[PDB]
Amino acid sequence: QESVKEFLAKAKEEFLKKWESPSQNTAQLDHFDRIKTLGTGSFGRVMLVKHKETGNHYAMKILDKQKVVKLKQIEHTLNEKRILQAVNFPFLVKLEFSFKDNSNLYMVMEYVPGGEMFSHLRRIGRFSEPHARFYAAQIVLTFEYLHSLDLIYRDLKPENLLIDQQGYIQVTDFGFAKRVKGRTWTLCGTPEYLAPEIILSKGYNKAVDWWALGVLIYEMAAGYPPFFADQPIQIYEKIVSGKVRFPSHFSSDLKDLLRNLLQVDLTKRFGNLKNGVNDIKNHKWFATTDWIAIYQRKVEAPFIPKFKGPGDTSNFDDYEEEEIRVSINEKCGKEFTEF
Ligand SMILES: Oc1ccc2[nH]ccc2c1
Repeated sequence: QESVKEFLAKAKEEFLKKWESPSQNTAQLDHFDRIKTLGTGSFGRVMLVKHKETGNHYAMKILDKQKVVKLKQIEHTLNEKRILQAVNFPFLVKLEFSFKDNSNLYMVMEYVPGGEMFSHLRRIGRFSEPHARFYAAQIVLTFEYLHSLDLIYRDLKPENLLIDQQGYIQVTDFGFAKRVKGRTWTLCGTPEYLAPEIILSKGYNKAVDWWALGVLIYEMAAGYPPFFADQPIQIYEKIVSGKVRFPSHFSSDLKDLLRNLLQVDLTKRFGNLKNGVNDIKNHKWFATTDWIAIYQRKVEAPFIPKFKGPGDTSNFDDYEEEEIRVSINEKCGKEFTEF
């Protein structure tokens, strides 16, 4: 489909130019006011900030260099920033600035006030198939884009999908994203979403993203993921088993697509066959999807999140507000030279 071919060729050209000459050091911390903590983790946080001169709001991801090193995430954090500064797609959150200081790494991203898909899904219970399909189509196109650039995303889950002011998806958190020719081996992701070949410590490829899409679509339409249990090891046993149970309310088309995405044999899994993404795009479950209209954001969304303005934090939850401390001495300078 020459139109798609030429689109992806241009996309790769533009990505490669930025990939080979990454931007660095494009703002500093005291250009911003701190507003609110939007999320936390073992080695970083995300803050709502306001730029003091323009008044624009942003989501600032702050990574503690010493904790990144301790938790063996050095290459991953370098991956995240190098990839984010080089990509450009309607459903990827934009990196606006990055910089580092003696203690931390900073990625300043567009602020998406609608919150995580996770919150909306848990609030409503489950999405109707048209609603799930609207979001799934955006992920399909996003993975078509990323995979053409030799990128694997490796962290698809509802918490990483923000809903924007038009009700479209913005993918965030490229902490496990990686440029991979051939195979890669790192154990990473979230247990419920891991493909069998990750669990079994194999060399794996982009097929793991298509498996995760199967998990996401199931969870969106059912309200719960297909492989669920108290301990990860019990989850992993279900994932590798080759068995999935579908709610009776699922359409036959949905069940058929999901059996082909949740295919334990990665050599038979949709997205990893000779026809690539088109086995998914042409599946009957997507028969009502106008792929170009989705890309162009011309489809009316299933819902618009409720929020009062670009500074509204109501769709995110409350965390202890901790200091952003910057040591008087540089930490881990060598490890993060390229950031
Ligand atoms: O706009 C954004 C971007 C990344 C994020 N991570 C957590 C909240 C959040 C908001």
